[PDB]
Amino acid sequence: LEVYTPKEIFVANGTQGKLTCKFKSTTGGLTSVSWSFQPEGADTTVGFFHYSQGQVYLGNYPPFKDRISWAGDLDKKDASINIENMQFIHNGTYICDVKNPPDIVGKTSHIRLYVVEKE
Repeated sequence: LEVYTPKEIFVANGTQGKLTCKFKSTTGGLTSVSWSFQPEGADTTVGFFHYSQGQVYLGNYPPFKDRISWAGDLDKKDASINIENMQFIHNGTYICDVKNPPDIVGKTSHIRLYVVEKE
């Protein structure tokens, strides 16, 4: 198992952010995806999205309410999510955690997401 995300993305504020994740494995069924957020300048992280067995599970982080959608396809080894109407409160590091049985405990990749003035 190997997990890729871009190192950085820049998103114009008010537009949709695409958090790309691609992985390699020998998929679907037991495989799961979690995404977490570390707000810039905090040392804590919020888990806010989880996907297994065709079902989306959403954490309660008010900045992400009504913004998070699954954009992946496990068969295509894509674990991406979209984030609507991105604003400066969404600046920080996004962390994708992919578990594929069998792997010992899974793998993670980080995106530093910079929201940028659309003006």
